Parts: sequence; C-alpha cells; structure tokens
Amino acid sequence: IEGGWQGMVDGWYGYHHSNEQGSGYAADKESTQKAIDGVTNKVNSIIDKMNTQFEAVGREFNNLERRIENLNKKMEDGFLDVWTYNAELLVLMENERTLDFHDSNVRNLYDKVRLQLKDNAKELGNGCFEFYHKCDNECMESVRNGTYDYPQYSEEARLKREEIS
Amino acid sequence: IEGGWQGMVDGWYGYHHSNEQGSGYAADKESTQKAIDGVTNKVNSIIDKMNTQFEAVGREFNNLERRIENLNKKMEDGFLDVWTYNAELLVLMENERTLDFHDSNVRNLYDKVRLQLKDNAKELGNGCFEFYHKCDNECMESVRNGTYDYPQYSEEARLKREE
Amino acid sequence: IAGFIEGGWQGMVDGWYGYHHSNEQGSGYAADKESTQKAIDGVTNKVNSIIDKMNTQFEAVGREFNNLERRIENLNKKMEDGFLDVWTYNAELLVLMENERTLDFHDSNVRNLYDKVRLQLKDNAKELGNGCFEFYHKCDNECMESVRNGTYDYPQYSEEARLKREEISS
Ligand SMILES: *[C@H]1O[C@H](CO)[C@@H](O[C@@H]2O[C@H](CO)[C@@H](O)[C@H](O)[C@H]2NC(C)=O)[C@H](O)[C@H]1NC(C)=O
Ligand SMILES: *[C@H]1O[C@H](CO)[C@@H](O)[C@H](O)[C@H]1NC(C)=O
Repeated sequence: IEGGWQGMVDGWYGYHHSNEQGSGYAADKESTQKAIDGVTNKVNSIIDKMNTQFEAVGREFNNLERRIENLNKKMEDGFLDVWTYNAELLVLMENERTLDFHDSNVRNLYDKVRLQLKDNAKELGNGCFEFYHKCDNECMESVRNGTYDYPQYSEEARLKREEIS
Repeated sequence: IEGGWQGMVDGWYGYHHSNEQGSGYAADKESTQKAIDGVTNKVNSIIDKMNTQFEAVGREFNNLERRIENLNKKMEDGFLDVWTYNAELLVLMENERTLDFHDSNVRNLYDKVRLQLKDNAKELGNGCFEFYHKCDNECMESVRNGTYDYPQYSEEARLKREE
Repeated sequence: IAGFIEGGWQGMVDGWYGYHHSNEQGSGYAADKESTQKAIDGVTNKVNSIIDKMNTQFEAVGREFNNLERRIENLNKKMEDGFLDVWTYNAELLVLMENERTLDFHDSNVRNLYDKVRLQLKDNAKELGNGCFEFYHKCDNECMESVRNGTYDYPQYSEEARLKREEISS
C-alpha cells in the first residue's frame, strides 16, 4: 500500500472502488473507531499515570552548607536524567508501536477482502484488487459487508481468467 | 478469528472440528507450551531483575533541621514518583505485548494449517477452513499431527467446487 | 535446501533477508537489498537512540561528611542506592524488551518477503510449507528475477502451469 487517501475524509482506514457506475471512497467505521479509541487511550494513560505531589524546590542553604547544597544538586540532576531518558525512550517506543498498529489494521482489512475474492479477482500487489467480473455498487458493498457471494460470480470470473489465452 | 473456546480446557491454542461423525476441541500442545514458557519468563524477568538493597527509611531530623528533612522528603517523593510511573507503564505496555503475542501465535497456528491443505480447503474468514472433501476423524488428526496427506484427497477436492 | 521456517542460510553471506533459487541453469542465493538495508538502518537507529538519549552532567560523587554527620551520609546513601536501583532495572528491562522487539522485527520482515512471493505465484507454484515454492512451469533466470522484482507475469505461464497441475493422478 503506497500511501494514504487525501480524498478519504470520513475515517482512518477504508476502501476505494471504481466501476462502470463511477468511483468513490468509503471508510470502514468499525476498525477506525477502535483505532481512534486505542490511540486516545494510549495518550491518556501516558498522561494520567503520572502522579505529582506538592513541593517547594528552592535553594535555601548558606555558604557554609555547600556540601548539603551539592547533595541536593546531585539529587535534582539525578531525577532530571531519569525522567528525561524514560520520557524520550517511552515516546520513541510507543511511536514505533502506534505506527505498526496502523500497519496491522490496514493489513487485516486487506486480508478480509482477499479471503472473499479468492480467484475472482487479481491481487495487483499495491493494496488493490482487479475484478475478473463486473462488480456493481451492490457487489462492492457486499465486499465491505463481508457478505460477498463468491459462487455467484465464479463462472463469469473463470471465463475472463482463461480468456487471456 | 473472533472469540475463545470455553469448551477447550487442555491448552491455550487449538482446534475445533465438525464432520459427519460429530464435533469437538483439541489443543495444540507444542505452541501452547512455548507460550506458557514465554509468559512465565516475562513475569519472572520483571520480578528477578529488581535488586533491593538494605536501607533504613526513618525520620531522624529535629525541629531546627527542617530544610534537611524537606530535602529527604523531595527525595522519597521523587523515587515514589519514578517507580510508580515506571511500574504502571511497564504493566500497561507488557500487557499489550502479551495479548498481541497470543494473537500472533494463533495466526502462526492458522498458517501451519493453511500451508498443509492448499486447494483442498476453502478459507473462511473466522479462522475456519471448509473442506472440499470428506475429512473424517483420522483425517482431522493428521491435520493436527502436521502430516496431512495432501495428494491423497487432492483429486476429490477439484470436484466439489464446480458442483 | 530448506526455507525460512527451518533455520537460516549459512550460504547467504550477501545480506540479511533474501532468496535461494534452483533451476536448469543452476542455483544460488540472492539477498533482497532493499529490506536488508532498511533493517540495518532501523537496528542501527535503535542502538543509537538508546545511547544518544542519555543526558549526563558533571558531578563529584565523593563522601565528605564527618563522624557526627552520619544521618546526612545515610541520606546520601539512600539516594545513591536509589538511583542505582532505578537505572539497573530500567537498563535491564529496556534491553530485554527491545531485544524481543528486534527479533520479532526480523521475523516480520521474512514473512513479508514470503507473502510478496506467494501473492504473485498463485496456483502457478506449490507452497511446499517450508518457505519454498515449487514451480509448475519452467522458471529461468529472467523469470526468477521478476519474482524478486515484483513484476512476475502470472498469465504468461498460467496455461503451462495448469497442464502440469493434473499429472500425479494421471
Ligand atoms: C450489505 O450489502 C449487500 C449487497 O449485496 C446488501 O444486500 C443487498 O441489498 C439490496 C438492497 O438493499 C437488495 O436488493 C438485496 O437483498 C441484496 N443484494 C443482493 C444481490 O443479494 C445488504 O443489505 C447490506 N447489508 C445490510 C446490513 O443491509
Ligand atoms: C497421527 O495421526 C494419524 C491419523 O491421521 C495417524 O495415522 C498417525 O499414526 C499419527 N502420526 C504418527 C507419526 O504416529
């Protein structure tokens, strides 16, 4: 799958079809909503799990108390280093996960289509299927539904498949 | 592949079949054991990698040493915040991974079956294969064994499709 | 000669992921250079971010409290021990976690390479079930290249493939 549909506005993952009647985009609302809910939950947990207490970070040691002030410096610097590393790596790690999540969702959508069409359509290798029969707007809907009737078009599909000969 | 078998008790991942003789569950013991070993290892590493040394957390500063007591408070609170966040996020993260691990294992089990019976089965979308030939209890066992004899049923298979 | 799902090619010195073919003209290994380079770049980036994101400042860790300042020395001990525990756990778990991810990454890349082939050679070749495809037609060195390219012309060999598909029976 090469890139994304700027023309598809209504969702995150979906379909594009073209036939004799015309062409258009249609979003898969189920998988889109699950993905939006998951990603929102990810961002929220990363925010909500932080538990911050009250504190008064202010330096109140005198010039004959510099060993204690240094002890405080080591501590403040220590926590800055811990949080910086953990925050940075958490972001890098969860970003990798989020992008793979989207990849995984598109693939599942592609396989749900593939397993219906079998040899009634040619996998073009770019996320698109070329049909071996005439697939109208009702036929296209059934492919999104998960109700595509394979035997109904299988004969017609078999003629055009060996018509290449 | 939607939903788990309450009827399948003997393992974690497995098979359900239905034929003329009846229907029933059977667990895949190889992939189940790998999954149990991995998950147990995950829990153990999360426990074992912690090293807690001895210490005496006790407050022993007087009423003219409150700046030092506050310094200790900032420290104790600091570590409580670090451990709380890391523990919480570690759990949430590894739980996501554990559930995807199971998903991944089921898919591998499904592919092992798919590659063993090419044109002999009709892939449905729910993790299920509809056979194009009559597959009895012996035939079903061989699919679990990993020694399903494809050529033996291959001819019969090409007939039910055009019926 | 096996496939991916029963070990690696010691004979493929070329790259990380790739192909092995055998036909009448001969046999050999061929690395997929695109996916190999992406994997090397990703893994190198992983190692570099894990190193580069660390931010270390100057400090003079030395114990300079006297024998009537042991409560303060203990406060320092709790702190030093605290950070040692935090870094140890995080470092250990980061390594274990990212190693799992790295190995699954490689697994995933090999599977993608296998599927790109499978979806081209539909019923023109037999999935042997060990990462290898047995062709039902004569596939020469140009034919093999096209399978790696992603340009394999299925209709061109489909008829020949259908003739041989019905032999074992009669
Ligand atoms: C999913 O789309 C399918 C497309 O086949 C719908 O079924 C068709 O509906 C049309 C008009 O609504 C009817 O003429 C037929 O009953 C169906 N067509 C065929 C060829 O059988 C189906 O209604 C859609 N899903 C839902 C839940 O409505
Ligand atoms: C596995 O089950 C089959 C039944 O199809 C049986 O014939 C065979 O003996 C079993 N395999 C082995 C190696 O014993």
